[PDB]
Amino acid sequence: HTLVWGVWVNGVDQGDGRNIYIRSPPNNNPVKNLTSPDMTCNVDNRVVPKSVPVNAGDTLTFEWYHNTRDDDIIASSHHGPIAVYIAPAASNGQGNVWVKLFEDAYNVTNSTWAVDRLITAHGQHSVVVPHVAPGDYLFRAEIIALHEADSLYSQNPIRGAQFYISCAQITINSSDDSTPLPAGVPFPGAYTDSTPGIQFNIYTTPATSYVAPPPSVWSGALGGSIAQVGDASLE
Ligand SMILES: *[C@@H]1O[C@H](CO)[C@@H](O)[C@H](O)[C@H]1NC(C)=O
Ligand SMILES: [Cu+2]
Repeated sequence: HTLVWGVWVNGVDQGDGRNIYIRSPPNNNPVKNLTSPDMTCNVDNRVVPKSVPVNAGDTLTFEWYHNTRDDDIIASSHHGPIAVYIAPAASNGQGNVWVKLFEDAYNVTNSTWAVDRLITAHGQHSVVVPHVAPGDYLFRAEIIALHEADSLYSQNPIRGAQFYISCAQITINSSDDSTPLPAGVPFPGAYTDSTPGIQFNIYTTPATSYVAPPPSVWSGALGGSIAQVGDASLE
């Protein structure tokens, strides 16, 4: 159970984004049905009034929370990976449009899942904005919680992988378009019952065997991190 509060651009808080530049759902419940249109941008996908301006090369930070800003972020049990995708905003998320910018599943050194590190980061994880064409984009941040993923939702709807999905409206102003955006994958559609990483037993299988769901990260992606960039208690 987790939601996005807002974003930071180069370490500067853009302010409460809920239903303003985040297409916020009503609550922090997971999406579980892989074929549902809710997989795109969660249960209340509509255009909201603002878009955050950024330039290529900026650091765009998502900030998640559980019930209130800068709380426990998400239950420790919800181990799983984090990914960020981008699509042109005009698609409204439909079609083969989502390109993956970031993936973090299990870091073998630190012996932590992406979610565990997100808690330590006070809910913050970032991507560097890529050199795509100026215009309006959706950034889709996705957490997969695996603690009931030994079952498939389609077989047993009280269990299954849990998807926490948030779409932010981002306007890219200045970019040299050195890496124009390719075609991507559809949501719903990219993940099926047989996709690696959707069904997994975290209690018996060692995390070093986990493979996160495709697609792989685009070669035009400029990186990112799970790491606190600003202190919500101050700004
Ligand atoms: C999943 O969503 C699809 C598409 O809306 C729907 O047809 C199907 O009934 C849902 N599955 C379950 C198990 O509720
Ligand atoms: Cu939860």
